Amino acid sequence: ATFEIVNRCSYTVWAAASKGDAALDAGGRQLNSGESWTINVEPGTNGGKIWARTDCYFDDSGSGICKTGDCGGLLRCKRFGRPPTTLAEFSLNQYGKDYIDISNIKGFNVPMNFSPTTRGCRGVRCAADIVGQCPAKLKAPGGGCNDACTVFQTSEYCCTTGKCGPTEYSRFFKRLCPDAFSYVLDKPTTVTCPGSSNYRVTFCPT
Repeated sequence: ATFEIVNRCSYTVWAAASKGDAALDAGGRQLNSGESWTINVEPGTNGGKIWARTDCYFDDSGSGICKTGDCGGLLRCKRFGRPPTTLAEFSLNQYGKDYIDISNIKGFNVPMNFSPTTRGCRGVRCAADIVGQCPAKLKAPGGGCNDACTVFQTSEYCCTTGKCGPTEYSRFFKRLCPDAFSYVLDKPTTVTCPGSSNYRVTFCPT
């Protein structure tokens, strides 16, 4: 499957793509404002994610740091990124269908649209100004809007037991972005697409 990753933000981002235990394609790349990077993701990939990273520095060997979404200091991510990270999430070719969503469970850094480029389903978007409107207690001094699990490490925010409800913090993310997951047990906003669809992830779509 192809994923065209497009940076419509006015600032550079470093895109990242991983399934947690391995890179997808090269795993990451710099995207200046307006640049597009097309990756290939193996069919059957389960639990893949794409995200933006901001305010990064890398040496010539591809080692460094980002202020949001850093994946072990690598340009080419092999693992998931450090919150806050708006997440484009997907599982491909799962019994004949693909499944896509956007999640704010690991916080929010950059607005994104995640849409098919092929027929048969709709896209999802979280493009509101979550960082600007972020509750004081969730603001990440490094940049972005943290989720409450990250900040407070409770059973209720992290849904550790599997019994949790919505919270005043999850409801903030849900208000700003109804079509993204706001906590682990949120009413799903997953879209079913045809198996082997292709996609575009756009940072700062609006």
